[PDB]
Amino acid sequence: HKEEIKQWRNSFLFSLLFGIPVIILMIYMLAATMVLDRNIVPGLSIINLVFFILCTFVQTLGGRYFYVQAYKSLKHKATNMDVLIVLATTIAYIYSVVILTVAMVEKADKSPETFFDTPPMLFMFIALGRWLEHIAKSKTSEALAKLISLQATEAAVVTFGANQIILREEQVAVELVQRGDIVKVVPGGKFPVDGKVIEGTSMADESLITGEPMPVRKKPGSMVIAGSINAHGTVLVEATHVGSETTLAQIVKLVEEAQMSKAPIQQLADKISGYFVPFIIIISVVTLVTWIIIGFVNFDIIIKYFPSYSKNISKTEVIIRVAFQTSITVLSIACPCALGLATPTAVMVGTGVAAQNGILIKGGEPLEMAHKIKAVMFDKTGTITHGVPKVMRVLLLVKMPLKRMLAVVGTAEASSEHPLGMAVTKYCKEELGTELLGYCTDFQAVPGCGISCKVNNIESVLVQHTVLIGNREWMRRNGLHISTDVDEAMSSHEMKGQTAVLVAIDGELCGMIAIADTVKQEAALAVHTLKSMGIDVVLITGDNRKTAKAIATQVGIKKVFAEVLPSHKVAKVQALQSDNKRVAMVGDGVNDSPALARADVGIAIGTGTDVAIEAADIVLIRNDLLDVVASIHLSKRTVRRIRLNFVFALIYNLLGIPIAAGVFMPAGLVLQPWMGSAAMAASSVSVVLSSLQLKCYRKPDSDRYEARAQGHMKPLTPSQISVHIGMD
Ligand code: ALF
Ligand SMILES: [Mg+2]
Repeated sequence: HKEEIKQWRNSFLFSLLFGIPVIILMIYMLAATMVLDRNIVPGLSIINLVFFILCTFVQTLGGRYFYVQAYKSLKHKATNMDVLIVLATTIAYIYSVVILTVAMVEKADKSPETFFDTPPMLFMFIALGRWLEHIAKSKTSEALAKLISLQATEAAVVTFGANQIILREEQVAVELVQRGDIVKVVPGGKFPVDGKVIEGTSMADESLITGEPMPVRKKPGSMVIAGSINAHGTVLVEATHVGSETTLAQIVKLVEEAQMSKAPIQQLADKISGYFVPFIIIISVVTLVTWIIIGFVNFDIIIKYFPSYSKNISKTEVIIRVAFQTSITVLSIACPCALGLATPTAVMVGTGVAAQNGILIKGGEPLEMAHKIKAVMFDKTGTITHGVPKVMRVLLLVKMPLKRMLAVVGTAEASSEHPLGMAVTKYCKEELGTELLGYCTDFQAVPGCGISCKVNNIESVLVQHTVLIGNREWMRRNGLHISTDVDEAMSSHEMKGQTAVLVAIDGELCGMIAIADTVKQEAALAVHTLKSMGIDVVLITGDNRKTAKAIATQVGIKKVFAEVLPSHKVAKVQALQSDNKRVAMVGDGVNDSPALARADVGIAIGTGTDVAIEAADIVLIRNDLLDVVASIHLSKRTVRRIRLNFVFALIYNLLGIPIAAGVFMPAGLVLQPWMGSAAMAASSVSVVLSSLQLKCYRKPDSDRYEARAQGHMKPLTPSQISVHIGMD
């Protein structure tokens, strides 16, 4: 892609260098120049020779890549802008050279009129437009490198066995590791290869596949996923899949396949030129033939509207030459130069607006593509709901203040590393003055079982004796019975997908605390607005079906897909696309990266993983869900403006075609030399300024979206929503 930009820039610069003198010379000639009209030889004038040299240099240098691209397009059996420019400029230059040569041969008193100015202007403007287009198209795709970065570079190979014979611990590159070997994973170290845990117990973070941050208990006989983050101890892994067979390698393969699947999109300029080229050829040929017929039938019109009859040449020569001149004048006038600037400029401007609005759009494709979206897929964790777990409700199970118990639990749970424990501690701190945690505290934890602590610093809490935190099994083994009402409340909490834990003091049940992810404030409104616009909303997630169903009910999404693996997301996106719907994937995780790449438009939350940002084409820096709606609206406006730009690129030149062909000659209007330049000034500017107008866009207020949905919005019922587990 770099070569295209470099060569287009070189062509544009050469066209500038060898055409700016051409344009300035023609402007000076139009303004008034006797010396310029002076002839070295009767056929050729000084001005004509200068124009010939300059245009020859421009076409030889500026037009080289134009010629190559036109030939390549012809190989594809397609007529595009390059073919139009090459054909028209070559015809004009050949005709100018031929007329100059024949005038020199005939030693005519006055040099003929030449069209040497046309090729330089067309080349300059078209090269500028295509260069801007290629600047816009260029994008950086580092998702593959980010995925490779996840994989562990080195692994700890073990020798002999883990029971009673062990000799050495050595370090081997991950690639050299082979199946059947036993490796060691230290706490906080990456999992090198897929395998089974042997003689080790720990906790592994597996956000690569499932996407959630909740730690996963790993015990002997369990399976580990390469790239998962180990902690809580040292583990030994017996390899089962290595290298490409690893799940991370499969995700990389899916991402690269999705990236390669995307095909180039034909620009509207090429589509317009495809029709224009036959049209321009047809009108030129019609003008030539009709002018020849007019000259032959009467020949009085030719004399009246042209001075070439004064020449000593034969009348047939006069009519043929004037017909050719008029046809080629129509050909020159018809060609639009501003066409290349129609789509690119606006695109860039739109991108800038997005940058001002907190939406980072990479390339021009997302802006041209978002308005066609008919379905949007939302991830659950991070996208629809905050990833961090937060406390929802605390209940009291002799009658001591709730804030005191919360402070006591926070002191007991201060050293807890589990996300739920730290969430409980932060909630307690927020509720309390939280000037400082209790100095005196004794802590003991049995993993997956519960925590027992001794706190004798309740005086510190009051200024601002045993604590036990546990689940059902903790109470059952300790002998504490569970009441029917507390059991029902805990079961209701479990049904909603919110984890509940119980606090007891001095062997007596005291309270219960529930923790769950909180749906974003704008999630419900964004979903409702998307549904109102006619875009289907699908909630696809790898989290447990209960929590996914609860979140969908909260945010009012009818279709729920739970326990979805990364490949299943891509499969769903592919199916939706095959349904002729255009799918936008909103994800902020590694598992979502292949879906984002395959999805027509990938929107990545600003706080998402780096790979998710790289794979996605649109990034929400302001991490606001409603922006997804706004991103659509902007796209709409952009495309509309683009279409309008094309009108400004064509209308003026079209108005010239009737004049160039002599339609208005009886009225007394004939094409003038300045017109050919003037339209180009009128068209190109009329395009660029129009694109600049896109800067006036302002985001609609969220209050407007809520007002449009003030009464239409209504919460869903749990029974209505449907839940699907996996692709099968
Ligand atoms: F946050 Al997910 F699958 F639930 F990427
Ligand atoms: Mg996520």
